[PDB]
Amino acid sequence: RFLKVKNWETDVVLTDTLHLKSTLETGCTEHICMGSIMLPTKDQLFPLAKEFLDQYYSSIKRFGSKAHMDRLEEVNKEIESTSTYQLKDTELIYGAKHAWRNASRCVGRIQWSKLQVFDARDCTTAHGMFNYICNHVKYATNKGNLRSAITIFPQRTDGKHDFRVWNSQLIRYAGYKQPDGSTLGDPANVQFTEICIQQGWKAPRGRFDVLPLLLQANGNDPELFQIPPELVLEVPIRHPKFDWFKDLGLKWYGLPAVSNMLLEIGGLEFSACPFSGWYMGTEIGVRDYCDNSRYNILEEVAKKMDLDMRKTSSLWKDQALVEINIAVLYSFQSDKVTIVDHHSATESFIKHMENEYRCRGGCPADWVWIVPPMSGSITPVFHQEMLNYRLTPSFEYQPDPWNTHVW
Amino acid sequence: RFLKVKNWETDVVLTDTLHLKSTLETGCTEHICMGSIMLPVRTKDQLFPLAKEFLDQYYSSIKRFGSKAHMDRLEEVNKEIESTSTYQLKDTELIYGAKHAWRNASRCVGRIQWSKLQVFDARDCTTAHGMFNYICNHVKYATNKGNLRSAITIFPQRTDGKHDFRVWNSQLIRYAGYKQPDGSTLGDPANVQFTEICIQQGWKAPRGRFDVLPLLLQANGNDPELFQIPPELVLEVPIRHPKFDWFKDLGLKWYGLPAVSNMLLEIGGLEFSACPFSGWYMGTEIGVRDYCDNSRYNILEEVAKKMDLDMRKTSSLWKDQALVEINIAVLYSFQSDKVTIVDHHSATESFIKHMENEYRCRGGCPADWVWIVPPMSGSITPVFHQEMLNYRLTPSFEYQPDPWNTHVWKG
Ligand code: HEM
Ligand code: HEM
Ligand SMILES: N#Cc1cccc(CNCCc2ccnc(-n3ccnc3)n2)c1
Ligand SMILES: N#Cc1cccc(CNCCc2ccnc(-n3ccnc3)n2)c1
Ligand SMILES: C[C@H](O)[C@H](O)[C@H]1CNc2nc(N)[nH]c(=O)c2N1
Ligand SMILES: C[C@H](O)[C@H](O)[C@H]1CNc2nc(N)[nH]c(=O)c2N1
Ligand SMILES: [Zn+2]
Repeated sequence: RFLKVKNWETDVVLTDTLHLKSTLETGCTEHICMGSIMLPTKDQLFPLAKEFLDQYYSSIKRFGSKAHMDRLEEVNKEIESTSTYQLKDTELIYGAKHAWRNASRCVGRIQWSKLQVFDARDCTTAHGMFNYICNHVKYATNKGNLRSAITIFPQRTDGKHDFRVWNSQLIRYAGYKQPDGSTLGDPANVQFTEICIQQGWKAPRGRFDVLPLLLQANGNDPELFQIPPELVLEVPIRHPKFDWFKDLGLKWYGLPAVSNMLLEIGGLEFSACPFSGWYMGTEIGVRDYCDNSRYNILEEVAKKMDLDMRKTSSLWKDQALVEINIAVLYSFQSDKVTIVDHHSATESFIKHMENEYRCRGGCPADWVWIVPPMSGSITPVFHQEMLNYRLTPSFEYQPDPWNTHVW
Repeated sequence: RFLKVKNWETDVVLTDTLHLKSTLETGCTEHICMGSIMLPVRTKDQLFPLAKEFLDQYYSSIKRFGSKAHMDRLEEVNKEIESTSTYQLKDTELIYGAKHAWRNASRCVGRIQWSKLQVFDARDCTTAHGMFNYICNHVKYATNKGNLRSAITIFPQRTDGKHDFRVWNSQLIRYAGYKQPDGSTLGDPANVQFTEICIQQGWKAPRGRFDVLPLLLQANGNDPELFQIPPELVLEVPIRHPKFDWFKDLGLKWYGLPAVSNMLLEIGGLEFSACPFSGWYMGTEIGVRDYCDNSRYNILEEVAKKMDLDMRKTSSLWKDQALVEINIAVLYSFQSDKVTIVDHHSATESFIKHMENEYRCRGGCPADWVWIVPPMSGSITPVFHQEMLNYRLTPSFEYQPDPWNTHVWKG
């Protein structure tokens, strides 16, 4: 039960002890591996709080202290009285940093302890939510010198007064269904772009329209707000070699900000906790641009490159894929917006694994998600065995609000 | 139980009932997934139910379940087991077994071809010389002057684990690797240890960059013997690029026949420790892994230089750019010489169809996403977007230890 992980390129072996702490289930069994599957009371609450405070207090070298036992009693009483409890600012920050640290699908976790935590638990309205988000966006963007941040809205109570950001990311481009069956803009957001328009939103109906924010506070109906454009940093995409690339008329946004996840800390649930870091190049160039159910531009680019598209054997797609990804990197770098290529990021994740195994006894990791969607085996993470397991505090998926909301 | 898998690019949802027939363990638990872990003398006590399970399958496949022929066969096997401690498969059962082991091989993307497998029965073999002969015939038949045919040669099964037949080579055809005293490496670094063994065993090495290794062959538990495959039986392809003329001057070539020879084949509880099989290459096996892995020939540098790429920063994606051209050259060279090969787009696409068909006809298709997804351009192949369930069915191909670590030397 003391598992080893091997890097097959370096023969480096690491021993994993951290997994023994894990409590939540993987979805796997002894008979079947589900590693490639995308989606996996008062009496419940106190042991959860206890486990968290124990590790919090251990992390600061006061395990078993008076202050430890005291915080424990104090929280125990508040749960017994209120049926919930409130985190101290220090515990909140710790919890958030550790949810990131525990995110087995995030390749950028080497940065985990440098997170800026915005406490938004005093928020009561969607306008208030918008204000906190504009502040997050402006701060995180930092004129292109990106800084990791999370903003944390009030925790769930009854489940009918949830704070929710309806957007999947704070900044995304619209998707419109044409009359000729086609799709203009981002196909992933066709449904959300629909709801925004359903709720008002004058759609410019372009290829790249910044979606409006759709914010839900205390379980009320959601409200539309438009992010000040001067806060949405965007990058025109050109190639350092192909002058015609400019004329594809592509661009992307600089701030990658996940807004639809649920943050769990010491048994408490934060249903609205948008966070942001900075892009790995492939997220945009490989997935956003070249995924078939997304912008799917491969053909158009290969046309422009005059490649033999008559046989898959020519690897025309691969050739275009590389150039596109070159362009993305080049463009962000030229405009001074933070970005990391898949080589640097995976190399840094390897060193991070080394660090975590050394100081924590392990690092949960999802190989299926960690390995970049291009050039897999020429990145070191490919040759790195990884153990996947769920530690708390965590970021979890949660249902889309429009399927759930008592509208 | 019933399990659903979803393709996130097509929304196609498939239902798996087949995983219920799985008996062997995966390595995972409710609390840990070991899906990325590379690697995660039998008594009459356990053997008959293993026999029966296999015989029940086989007779179901031929639509004779519960027949007198089925029942008599069970009876015959049971009697032979308790009298002799083991049993022999009929030719029909062996062929079925070998094909289904391939069919059940969750790490093989080439399984659309599973039913077209040429089975050579080498169970009458007694000596290494005999093994060489069988293996030569296999290579000649499988190669077929470039028009490759999938085949497997099956040597006698294990008895007491002291008389194992083994092919010591990891593949029937592979290049030698030589560690130089300066730390550098000549040839294929993956083969340094094995190359050293052959040399110790008496192989006179030419010490080049592409020396075809000798066969090191073990029959009946005896010490292994060296043989040289007749060079005219080894089809090789010089690698060139369709636009880049300096590419041929890299001096690269590869062999045409990919043949795994170190695995163990299990059928009805019987263990076949020598069972070399061969298909044909997916281009990335060579162009990406063989040529570009840092721990292999590792040509990215030399290629990128000759391409005059900006090699100063990784952000230029010079490595990615070179990798593509190399894989273009490998596919080009094989097609030009009419030697069977398949690109990663074509092969993954066929696998999806195979998979869909297996779910409908068989109730599932065990697959290892980690291995099925090609080592370049992953998400522009449809397998990246396919949820897959991994589980173990028998008959099966299993890993076994390297014979030099276990062999008892007669002297
Ligand atoms: C700062 C640099 C960062 C980099 C380079 C980075 C990189 C990535 C990448 C490439 C993915 C895969 C996303 C996908 O394929 O959909 C990912 C996922 C994820 N990241 Fe990060 N990230 C960063 C910051 C953060 C921060 C600040 C947090 C939280 C505080 C975070 C938490 C997560 C989580 C929970 C996932 C899984 C998302 C999902 O399952 O959909 N990351 N990250
Ligand atoms: C006909 C063309 C075939 C193609 C294109 C193909 C493709 C592949 C590829 C790309 C791999 C991954 C190898 C690696 O990355 O190390 C693989 C693995 C495997 N294949 Fe095939 N294959 C073919 C035929 C066969 C045949 C004839 C058999 C057996 C009768 C077979 C059984 C297996 C097994 C057992 C593995 C796992 C190997 C391991 O774990 O080391 N395949 N296949
Ligand atoms: N549910 C769901 C679900 C399934 C597959 C992918 C998805 C998107 N995952 C996040 C993608 C994304 C976008 C922008 N930014 C970031 N990001 C930023 C820092 N770390 C990740 N991540 C969600
Ligand atoms: N143990 C082990 C282990 C770890 C990584 C790669 C490995 C080789 N896997 C097979 C490679 C290979 C070579 C030639 N041919 C084929 N081949 C033929 C048909 N299907 C695959 N496969 C073994
Ligand atoms: C089916 C498969 O699990 C799915 O396509 C996964 C594969 N790996 C991934 N990896 C990352 N980083 N992001 C993803 O969306 C996915 N999708
Ligand atoms: C650690 C990791 O599982 C290992 O590098 C695997 C990844 N996927 C693979 N996939 C294939 N086809 N072949 C391999 O050798 C590997 N190696
Ligand atoms: Zn698993």
